[PDB]
Amino acid sequence: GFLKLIEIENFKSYKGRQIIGPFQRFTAIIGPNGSGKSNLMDAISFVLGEKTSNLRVKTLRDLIHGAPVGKPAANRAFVSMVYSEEGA
DNA sequence: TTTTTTTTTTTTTTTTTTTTTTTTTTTTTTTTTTTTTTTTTTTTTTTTTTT
Ligand SMILES: Nc1ncnc2c1ncn2[C@@H]1O[C@H](COP(=O)(O)OP(=O)(O)NP(=O)(O)O)[C@@H](O)[C@H]1O
Repeated sequence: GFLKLIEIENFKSYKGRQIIGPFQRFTAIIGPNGSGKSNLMDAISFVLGEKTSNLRVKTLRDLIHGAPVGKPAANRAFVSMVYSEEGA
């Protein structure tokens, strides 16, 4: 199979629920500086698992959107992909 | 004009100092080990809350 698309919620400067579009065979993630694009990869490394120290943030509580600034939004987060393999 | 006297420059000798080079010794930062402590994370029971 391959990596179809993912799903974000409140994790690291992505407020609300929005669906990352379907991925073609070979895509790219462009954007100007400081826009916050590395954090999608951070999300990918968090669904598939990576020790927290490698996630360039201490304590795992400033993960929620807006916490490193000083004001959280909720007490949840939800990141999720949808793997699509042969067999329908 | 020639002879006699003075002074400056050039060059060699020497002596003291400086530099160099190696060698041997020493003592120091560097590198590795072990420990071990902290802190973050985890769990599980307790507590709180909801139907
Ligand atoms: N949970 C959060 N909520 C809101 N903002 C955040 C959060 N975490 C980090 N940020 C900020 O949002 C930005 C995201 O940083 P980061 O994801 O590293 O961006 P980037 O993708 O590396 N930028 P760039 O390479 O220049 O395109 C930075 O300014 C962070 O300080």
